[PDB]
Amino acid sequence: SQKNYLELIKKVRERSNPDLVQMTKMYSETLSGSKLFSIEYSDVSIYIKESMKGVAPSYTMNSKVAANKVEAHLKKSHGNLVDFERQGSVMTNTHILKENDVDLVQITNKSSEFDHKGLEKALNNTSVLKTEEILNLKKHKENFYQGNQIDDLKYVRLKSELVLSSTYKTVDIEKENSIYVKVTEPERDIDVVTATYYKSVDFMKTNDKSRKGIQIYNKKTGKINDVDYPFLSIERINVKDIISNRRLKNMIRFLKNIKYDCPHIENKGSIRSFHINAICYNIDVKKYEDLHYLDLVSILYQELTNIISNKSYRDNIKSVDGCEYIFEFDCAKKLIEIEFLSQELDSIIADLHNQS
Repeated sequence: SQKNYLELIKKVRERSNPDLVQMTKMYSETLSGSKLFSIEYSDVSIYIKESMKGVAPSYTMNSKVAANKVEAHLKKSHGNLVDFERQGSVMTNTHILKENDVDLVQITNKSSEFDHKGLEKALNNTSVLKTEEILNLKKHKENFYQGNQIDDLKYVRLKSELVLSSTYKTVDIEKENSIYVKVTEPERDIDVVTATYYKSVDFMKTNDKSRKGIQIYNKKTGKINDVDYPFLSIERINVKDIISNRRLKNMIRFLKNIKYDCPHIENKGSIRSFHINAICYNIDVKKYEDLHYLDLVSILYQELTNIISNKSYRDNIKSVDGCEYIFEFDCAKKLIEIEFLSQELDSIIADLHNQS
């Protein structure tokens, strides 16, 4: 191919590790070897490695420390009304830009939204339920607001604007769905999201904390957004990375880097981080958990090729949180981006073959 891997390495470095701090080597680097291909310090291999390893740890740590400092102020102000959590790709370390940050989420915890009809339906259909699920559902029904949910969200949003503006020099309070805080030690910009919980039937069956949803408050409309399950994506990616022998996240970061550097794909196009996560998460771990990192490029190429060629297969791939089919809408536009990504992987594989 005509790819310039020296230029690509410089680009990944500027985004990920400009000071060239020591990064932990992937274990297959020192313990394994490629079945398909000195190749490991070829330029193409170095590009693959640095694209897989992601952002230097100080940036990620600084983001989380900055968000912890913000949390302490909001908790002193009105911690009695909210729980604090985090969301974003930084929470799975699958971001690829050193400037990406965790978001801080504050969730009103006095009242919750929930699936009323679904709870009733589930409790009235006990023949399919495990006994522990019946008991969990029954307790949610038995324990089921004196105040005003929306008024509490508006209150927490405005109270947070006041506390943060009195604490930090630079705070953007004009965005609909978050407050943007410039923390100065460490110097990071943190978005503060205000939400309430949403309890799905699957949450109420299990009490798995990661299955709890949020509905984010929009300050401009005065309404709550549709439910999101950020903690479920985080938990499932982190768990499957462990099951995959610590390879899944390397595949996610690699594909995100390839997309970012591909001139044929818009940065904010039809395939986003959510879709890359879902495509990688859907790969059967047995196909790749023992492969050397270079052989993962071929696994990814095969998966994208199968998505392009096999309609029933692509039509049944779900998001990590299980709530959407990722090719149900805008399928043909998404496939253009998948096709350009597969062409980049084909070139990379060809260039590895030529180095060997």
